[PDB]
Amino acid sequence: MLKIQAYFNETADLPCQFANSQNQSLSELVVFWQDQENLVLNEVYLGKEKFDSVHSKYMGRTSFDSDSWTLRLHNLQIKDKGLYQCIIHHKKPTGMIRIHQMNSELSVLA
Amino acid sequence: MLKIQAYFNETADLPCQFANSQNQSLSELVVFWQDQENLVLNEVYLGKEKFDSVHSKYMGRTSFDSDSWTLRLHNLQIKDKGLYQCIIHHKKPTGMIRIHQMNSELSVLA
Repeated sequence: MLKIQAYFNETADLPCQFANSQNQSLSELVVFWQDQENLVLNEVYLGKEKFDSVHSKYMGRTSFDSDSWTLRLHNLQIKDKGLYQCIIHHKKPTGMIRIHQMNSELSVLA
Repeated sequence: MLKIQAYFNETADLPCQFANSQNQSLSELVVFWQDQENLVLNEVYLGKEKFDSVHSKYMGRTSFDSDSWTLRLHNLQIKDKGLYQCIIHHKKPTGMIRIHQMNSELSVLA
């Protein structure tokens, strides 16, 4: 578990650290970022940013870099502290299978 | 390694994260904060801030929180990005013994 210390009103950059050794198209992956309550901050559904699974309280607050595989959460509040998870799935004909995950613990200092 | 993400012209909190399970006093300890070149930002020697070993580069720029045993590095510059170490020693009749270390990576963003 990676630990990140960030600051109130500023930003957190959370990473997935994914090597794509499996080596496939982002159009073949479902990537999302989940909080400790399993609510979704951000989803990249087969290469397309999606807001269908995103909790309304996270709307507008995040940005996913498809280069670094990193999520930026902006305008941090004390409440934003806790465990975050990056989960990466391969899309199959009938479902999807988890192929990677990375957890970060965030502190938000005053 | 704690990842600290803080901003230009702001202040970074460089923590020791030391439980102090033996309820020891600063007055029997020597605490150093050093950078990746092993240069010293500040020293608390048996409870007293001491600048004998502090590099010119850090003079005037630090403050110690004797409540949480954290050093704050003020008015951050991009140059300030890097590795930092809190190192706690217990003073012996001759010399001192290392009893705790906490390493942190500072990023400075804009």
